[PDB]
Amino acid sequence: MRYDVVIAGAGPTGLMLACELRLAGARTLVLERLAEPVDFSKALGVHARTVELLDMRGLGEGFQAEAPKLRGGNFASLGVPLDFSSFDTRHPYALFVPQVRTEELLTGRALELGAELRRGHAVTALEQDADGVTVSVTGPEGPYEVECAYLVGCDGGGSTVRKLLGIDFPGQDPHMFAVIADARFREELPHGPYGVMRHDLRAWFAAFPLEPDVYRATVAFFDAPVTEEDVRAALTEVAGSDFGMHDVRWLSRLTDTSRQAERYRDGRVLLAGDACHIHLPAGGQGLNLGFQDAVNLGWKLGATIAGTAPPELLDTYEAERRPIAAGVLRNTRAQAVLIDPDPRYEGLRELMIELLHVPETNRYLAGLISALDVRYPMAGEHPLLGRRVPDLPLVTEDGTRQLSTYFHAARGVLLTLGCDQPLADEAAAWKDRVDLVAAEGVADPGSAVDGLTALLVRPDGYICWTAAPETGTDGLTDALRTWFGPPA
Amino acid sequence: MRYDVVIAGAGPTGLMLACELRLAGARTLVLERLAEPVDFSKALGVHARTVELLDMRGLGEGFQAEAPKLRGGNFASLGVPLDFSSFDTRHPYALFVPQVRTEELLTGRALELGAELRRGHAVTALEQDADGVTVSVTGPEGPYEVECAYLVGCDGGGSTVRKLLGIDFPGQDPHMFAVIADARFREELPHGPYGVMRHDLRAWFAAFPLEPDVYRATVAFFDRRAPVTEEDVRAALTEVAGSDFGMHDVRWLSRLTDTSRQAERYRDGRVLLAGDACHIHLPAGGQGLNLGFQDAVNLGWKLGATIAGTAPPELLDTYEAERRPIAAGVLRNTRAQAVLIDPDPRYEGLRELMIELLHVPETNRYLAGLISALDVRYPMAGEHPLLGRRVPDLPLVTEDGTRQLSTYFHAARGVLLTLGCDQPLADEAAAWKDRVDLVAAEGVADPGSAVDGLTALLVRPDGYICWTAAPETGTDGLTDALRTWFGPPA
Ligand SMILES: Cc1cc2nc3c(=O)[nH]c(=O)nc-3n(C[C@H](O)[C@H](O)[C@H](O)COP(=O)(O)OP(=O)(O)OC[C@H]3O[C@@H](n4cnc5c(N)ncnc54)[C@H](O)[C@@H]3O)c2cc1C
Ligand SMILES: Cc1cc2nc3c(=O)[nH]c(=O)nc-3n(C[C@H](O)[C@H](O)[C@H](O)COP(=O)(O)OP(=O)(O)OC[C@H]3O[C@@H](n4cnc5c(N)ncnc54)[C@H](O)[C@@H]3O)c2cc1C
Repeated sequence: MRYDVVIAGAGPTGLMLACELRLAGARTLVLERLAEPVDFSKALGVHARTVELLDMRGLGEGFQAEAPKLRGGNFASLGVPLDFSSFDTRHPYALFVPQVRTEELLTGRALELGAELRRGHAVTALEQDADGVTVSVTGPEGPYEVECAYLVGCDGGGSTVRKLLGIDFPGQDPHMFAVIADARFREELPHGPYGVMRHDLRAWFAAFPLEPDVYRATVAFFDAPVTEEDVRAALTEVAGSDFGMHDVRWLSRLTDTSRQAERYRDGRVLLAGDACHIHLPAGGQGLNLGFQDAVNLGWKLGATIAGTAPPELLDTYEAERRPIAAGVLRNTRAQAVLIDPDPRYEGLRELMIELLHVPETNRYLAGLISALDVRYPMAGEHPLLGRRVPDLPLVTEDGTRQLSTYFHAARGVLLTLGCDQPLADEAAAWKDRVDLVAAEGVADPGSAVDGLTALLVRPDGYICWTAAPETGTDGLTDALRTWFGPPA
Repeated sequence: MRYDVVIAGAGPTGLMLACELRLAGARTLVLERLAEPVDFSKALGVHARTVELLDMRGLGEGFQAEAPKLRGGNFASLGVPLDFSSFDTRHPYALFVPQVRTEELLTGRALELGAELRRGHAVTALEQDADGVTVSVTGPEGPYEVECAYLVGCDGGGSTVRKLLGIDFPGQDPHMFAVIADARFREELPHGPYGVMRHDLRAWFAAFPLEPDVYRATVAFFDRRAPVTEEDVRAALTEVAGSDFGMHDVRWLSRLTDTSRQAERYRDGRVLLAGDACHIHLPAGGQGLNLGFQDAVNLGWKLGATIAGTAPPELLDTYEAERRPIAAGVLRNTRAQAVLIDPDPRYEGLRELMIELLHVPETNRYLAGLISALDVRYPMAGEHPLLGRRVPDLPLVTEDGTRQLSTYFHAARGVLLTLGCDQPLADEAAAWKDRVDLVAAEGVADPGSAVDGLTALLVRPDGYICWTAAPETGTDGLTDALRTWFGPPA
């Protein structure tokens, strides 16, 4: 058995990667250790940038059905929300979607697209050479080996693949330990949403609702499986009461360990999601970071296997993604100190609350957390470069159409604004990789795109080239060659 | 011997207070423990707001002669300067002026103004009643007692007066212990500007040039009442860096901590506190001297008017109400810096996120306004946006050409600035002519001005605005503002 790509792990990163690779025509195999999907949710939502990418893929409507919209974001529980309304987006909020549902949506899509999913199959070894990768698998039908051009480790924080490769995972050892419980409580919870601060103990309890009458309770202590008795002991020792907790849906530990893989690639093997970055779950960023790693990698790897990509393209995945993960680790490492109730961090907490009240400071952190502000280094001076395209209302014949409906196939899009057509002929040699979207104009005059006549957008929604009337066609062919490969 | 005010301590807070009180006609006595002024400098400069206040008093030119202008400010040594150019000021910078020079300038002025300075005289006890204060003094000719209406403790962080009064000094215990030495080093200093990092030891050595070939050397240890000896600084240096680096020509030695405390109150009857006497914090961003100097400018005119018996009785109370939150803000930002300078790799994300935030213009401006004190806003029950803010040094167009607004504040009287041919304001303020000067201008020589939509402003002797009129508003509230800050009509 020979496949183009083998993916180890069917978490949200692996599943999105499988979808992206199928859009790019790669024969994909997804191997999942667990026999059945997990029954608890780690992540409780998706941020504004993930919603935009699901919209671009025509998956958005499926997630939004689970309606709850969080218009403000959390930054180290300081009481000053991260306002997402300040953004040029159709989704100025985070969506409350439990991971179990996110994974069910992505599984449906990956299967619909033709990705092969093998649940109960684990990767134990790997062998690499110039030609390909041979992966050692153990499944319910016994051990076997599968050949591929590329293997991707989407196997979580304890990633087997990362360790198999010998990739170092540098970072920081934890300074905090917490126990989590998704449970019901007979007694009434104290207000704090709920919780008890304990500066003396250097600990805190905090709870918030999941669904009516069910809470996620956390007990954090600063400087083996967790059992109900652990959570009850911890709850009693900090809040002073058991609270009559019953029917625990999930129990687990949590730490502020902060590590990133030294590299995201080692020959024909790549890492994505928790496999290349672990951090304190603060501000709800991991699933989104992993999902976005997949969207960046998927089209680049698919084009590499198709043999249409420039050889330096797959390398841009680590170059673009490492700083983004670095930024999540940086802000979470900052939050980890900020949540430590040690009175030593009071000036720091108070100065942060003040800075959070400064609009541009609030917007800078909101753009980080929501990922609406991700900027990749890109050739040129125009501000829009390396940035996402907004979901523009476009005017055409047969009415107005949203720019995101042109990205379902995960091809690049050359968006023209006006009667000028020497652009269509110059890009015709890339017609097989890029679609020309010829609009009369933008249905809204406000638009970040207004001074422009043309944009070249990558399959991930990131702009790589712009034309204004003065500029005219220059760098187009260069941008096409850089991101999509040689002409016809 | 009877004086209106007795000041304990001739540090920069005490000296500015003496100047201010003399402008307000108070017979002032300044008692200094040291026989001769100190030949070293703790502070190395003055921030933009202090320069504006020296300008208002006609002292500005004396400080600026010692030219070095620092257009950027430090924030926990993060490499991202606090840009002061973003401010509507004539001094968008900090001045490099060593404390010895600042004190020499203020002493010259206080003496010129007739304040009595007694060097080698220390306050040991105090007795207070409804009528006044009796202060116990020990000087070179022996002990004595002096009577006054008010005593002010400007006696530093270890303030004798604060302790005499029983005022609690709440705050936080140190987490950092460091030694400072202004010295010359025979050996070459390693790159840090200069210094050695020691994560294992959870300490660091740092140094920066004071003048060519002279450095301020700091050895900090994270997580010592006795005065530092030269050997102590050599030991600290040697523990961290392996060597003392040929240390000689020791100008100064000192201990330093991140102890962060503020006096529960700034007043206890007829006794007041100002400067280090009511607030200690980690010296980070160079804020203490400026905070103390600004406490003096706020207190001086209010106390002088109280002794003159022209002030409303609730005026002296506005000193603590206005100053406490300002000092609270310095302690807050310095408590934040104290963590940021701790070498534990645990604070890396925090340091890195702060550098990023410092690159956000409005975040940079918010901290720059804090540190420079250009953004100090006092609560005014009133609702116009300039209320409680400083007046910019406006170029004024008048008869006899253009004149700067700061040249009208030399006497430390209030100023009623009018911008227009409308004179129903001069008659309405005539009963306060003895406390407030009418500055009648044709307009502002600059279109930019924060004052552009206004026709009139009432400014306190400290340069803080307390009343405004726009063409629509007209005269409403002048008499109330005059009564609130200057007292009843004459
Ligand atoms: C308490 C908590 C709350 C969080 N809240 C949020 C939030 O609100 N928002 C957010 O964005 N993120 C949040 N996160 C982070 C988020 O849950 C993760 O970042 C996300 O699950 C990572 O997805 P993944 O696919 O990379 O890895 P995983 O989800 O860990 O899945 C990897 C998969 O690989 C499989 N596997 C492992 N070893 C092998 C092997 N040898 N062979 C084959 N398969 C293997 C595993 O069975 C697993 O299914 C939270 C995390 C925690 C702990
Ligand atoms: C290392 C270091 C660097 C600094 N850098 C800066 C900087 O660049 N910028 C800045 O703005 N600030 C800086 N500061 C802070 C600044 O030096 C102080 O805040 C400032 O000196 C306070 O002035 P003061 O008049 O309140 O108190 P002090 O300067 O301490 O003087 C109080 C005076 O009272 C006298 N006295 C004490 N007891 C008695 C008594 N019983 N009777 C009579 N007199 C008495 C003392 O002799 C002394 O002269 C720094 C401080 C340090 C330690």
